Amino acid sequence: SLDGIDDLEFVDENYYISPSLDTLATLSKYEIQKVENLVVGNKQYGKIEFLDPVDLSDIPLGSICDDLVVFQPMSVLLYNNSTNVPEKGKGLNVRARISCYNCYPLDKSTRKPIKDPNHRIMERYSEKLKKIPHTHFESYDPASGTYCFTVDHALE
Repeated sequence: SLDGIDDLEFVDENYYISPSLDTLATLSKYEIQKVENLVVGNKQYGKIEFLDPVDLSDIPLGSICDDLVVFQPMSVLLYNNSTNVPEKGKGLNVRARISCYNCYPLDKSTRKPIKDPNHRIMERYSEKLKKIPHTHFESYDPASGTYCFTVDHALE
């Protein structure tokens, strides 16, 4: 896209959803209430993999990627533009595994990422990641910067 002024059409790069938006649009009211293995990701920054069935009824499908679910640098924002979220166990508010990419402690002077996987800061950063409220830490790889964890109810 945007190779030249002859074609100024642009679509989002980076976000993806599985099942596809086209598949999810075809589901009956019964099936859209129990979508399995829903995955919403951003190739550059992270993904969320819902581990229970999700009820997508009434949710405008085009709002899921990059509105309801947003991945930025070292940042997961869920329902950030929404005043309210559904009840625990309803809607997207169910069990999920979240992966965040290129998470590295930063040099406190330059705020550049410390990428040395053997730096003693690495273990301190994991230990602090384990403490994040409402998360269940699974793993952190100092070499890739991938941080993985689960949440019991994704929006709480």
